[PDB]
Amino acid sequence: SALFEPYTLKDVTLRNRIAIPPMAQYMAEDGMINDWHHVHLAGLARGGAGLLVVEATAVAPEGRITPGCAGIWSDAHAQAFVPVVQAIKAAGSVPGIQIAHAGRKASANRPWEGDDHIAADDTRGWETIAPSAIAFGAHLPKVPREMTLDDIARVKQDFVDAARRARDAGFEWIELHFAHGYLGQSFFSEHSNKRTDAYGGSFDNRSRFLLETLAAVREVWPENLPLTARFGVLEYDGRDEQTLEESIELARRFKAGGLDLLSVSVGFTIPDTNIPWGPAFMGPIAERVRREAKLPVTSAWGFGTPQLAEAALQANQLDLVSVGRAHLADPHWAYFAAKELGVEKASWTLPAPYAHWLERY
Amino acid sequence: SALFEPYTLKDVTLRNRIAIPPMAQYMAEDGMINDWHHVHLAGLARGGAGLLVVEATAVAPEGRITPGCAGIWSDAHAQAFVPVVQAIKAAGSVPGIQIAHAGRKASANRPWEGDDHIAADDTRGWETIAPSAIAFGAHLPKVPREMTLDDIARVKQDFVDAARRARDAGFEWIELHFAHGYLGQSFFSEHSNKRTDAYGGSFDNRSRFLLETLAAVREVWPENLPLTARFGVLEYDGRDEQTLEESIELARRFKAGGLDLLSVSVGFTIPDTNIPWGPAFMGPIAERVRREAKLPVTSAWGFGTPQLAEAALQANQLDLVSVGRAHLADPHWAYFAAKELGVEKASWTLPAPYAHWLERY
Ligand SMILES: Cc1cc2nc3c(=O)[nH]c(=O)nc-3n(C[C@H](O)[C@H](O)[C@H](O)COP(=O)(O)O)c2cc1C
Ligand SMILES: Cc1cc2nc3c(=O)[nH]c(=O)nc-3n(C[C@H](O)[C@H](O)[C@H](O)COP(=O)(O)O)c2cc1C
Repeated sequence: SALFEPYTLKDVTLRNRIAIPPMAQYMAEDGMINDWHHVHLAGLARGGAGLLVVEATAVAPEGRITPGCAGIWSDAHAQAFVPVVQAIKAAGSVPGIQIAHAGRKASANRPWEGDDHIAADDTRGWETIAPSAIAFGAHLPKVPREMTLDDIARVKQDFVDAARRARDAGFEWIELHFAHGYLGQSFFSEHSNKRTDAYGGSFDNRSRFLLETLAAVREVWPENLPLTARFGVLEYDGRDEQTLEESIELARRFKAGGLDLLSVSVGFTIPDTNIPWGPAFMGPIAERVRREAKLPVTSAWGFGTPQLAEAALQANQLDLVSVGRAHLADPHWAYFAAKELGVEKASWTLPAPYAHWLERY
Repeated sequence: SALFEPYTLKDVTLRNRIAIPPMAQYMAEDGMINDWHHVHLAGLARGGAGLLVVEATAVAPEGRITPGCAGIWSDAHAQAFVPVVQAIKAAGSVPGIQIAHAGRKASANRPWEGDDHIAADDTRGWETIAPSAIAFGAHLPKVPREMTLDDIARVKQDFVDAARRARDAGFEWIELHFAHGYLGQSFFSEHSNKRTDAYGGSFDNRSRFLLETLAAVREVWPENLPLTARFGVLEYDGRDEQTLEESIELARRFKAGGLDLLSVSVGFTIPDTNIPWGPAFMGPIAERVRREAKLPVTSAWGFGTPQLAEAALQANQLDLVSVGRAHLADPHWAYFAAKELGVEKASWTLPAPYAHWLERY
């Protein structure tokens, strides 16, 4: 099976091609993770996936999506990850982390607590920042504050400090969250970036925040550990061919700037779009980015059907398959997939205290 | 669904009828549990089962099955359970523990490390104790030492101390391990108990260790928390009708002595038997014990098919359904079962950070 072949990137080897993508848990307090995250993550690592990417972790308090988001904006925040990292490694999975800044989509309620911007008089909320003072709209109506150049410098440095902290906590894989309409994606998109300084207008200017952040992170992140990003390459907004072309060009610049793999997603920059949801619908777009930028990729959405994950790898649409919700349903999805795809000794996808009893079960 | 109806016993209410039976992990060191157990147990509790019974936990070092068995023979051993108990409760499951003494089956290798008695010159091994100096045979050839009356007094007191420790660690449910050919089962069975003192010969004498242990435990275990035992009620050794009759009589004495529920099993006292394995094969025998002793019961073996669990409850064969290996395969089995049985809002069997995303998934 292609799904169960190892993958090496820089000095890191994944035992198979199953990646658990970042999935926000909304269970942290003042950015500090706790035993929710410890058990959730260690349990996933034991399920067999080759790579486990920790949820969007804010580089600064105002860059959380919600009051429940994880943060890494102080050394004490970083040190809370150390035991979790150590547990993921003990289980044989590679520990990764997505570092993030939610931009105009920040200061929102948890998804099961309204999913909308927090009310102005709610003591939990805060002012959001973005390239331009333009609201997302719909359930996220707050107009963000337009960033100053000093704000841009500060947020870049927050990404650097977050990457340095992630390194020192023992993570072996980092992902810059430049997707899903958050700060980085919103600098790239003409929908959200109306700046007239060096950080908006042209393709080079809209790319600038993302490229400078990548380069600044690269100074502290070890050259021998994968340096990755997640990026929305189209919006399904009626501008797809033009947007894809620019996004692929940026992917080429990321590669030239030391990016090892791109997690290919949709932008979600604005609400007025028509996304053609379906199982593995991202496969063809990820394949095009992979081919045209000559860069390894992962993608997600509906790969919890093991045969679809297998087909995507065999077609060279993807290098890793990211499987999200199926891992919430069943932390041991990798074992399920191994059985489905007829892997020999499938139960030994799991550790011995499980595997021994499930042999031919 | 019957499977998803709550159950109250003494002051404890289980949110559904799914019990996770004790399942040895073989991951402790000198009896001390560690982050293996913490994550394993907290993850199971979050999967939705109403009751989670911690694995066979030795009341004394020589009562471990193997060098990897959990123990509770000192206060430091007990205190290692406190954070795990607290995590199980946080997840809404009832924390239970099975306290145990492996008797003649002690001093064995882990199941994936030979599964047999440890060699005489292996520094990990130890002398086993039992009612009589008679080996199990087959892969457990060691002849145990015949217990003195002082040994019997000491082991009873070890059970008392273990129950007191379990209480003080915050467990809400206790199970005495009188099944599976370990010490208690071996006092009851004429195959293994050839004593000619007050602890062997007659039905009353063979029952005596089990009844005295129960009564001594009852002095320290709170009257408002379920007091349970696991007991093998037949052997499939060609003596089933006679053995069942005696076992049911002992179950009546257990009930009279304050036992709240009996986990009904097979004896496994000797190797030369013919067990008719099949899905839910224990259902009819558990039903007979339930009816003839007028005592609530659980049983196990093949109830990971949700419809079978449901049918057993609806037929009043069982009060709780114990589901073991299916929970090793999938810690979230309860969610799978809820979907299968058509429970409304099945995903909310899980906590919010999972349930929200799996609604209609
Ligand atoms: C609970 C949940 C939280 C998510 N949080 C993040 C996140 O922190 N960062 C991110 O880039 N994507 C996030 N996503 C998107 C997932 O990484 C993934 O792309 C998506 O769930 C599609 O894959 P699936 O169909 O396998 O679930 C989240 C998705 C879910 C279900
Ligand atoms: C990994 C494993 C360890 C077990 N350890 C114990 C134990 O500690 N105590 C006990 O009484 N039974 C033990 N058992 C038996 C289980 O509690 C249960 O009765 C059996 O697995 C049948 O249920 P199932 O078909 O749902 O797995 C163990 C079973 C397994 C698979």
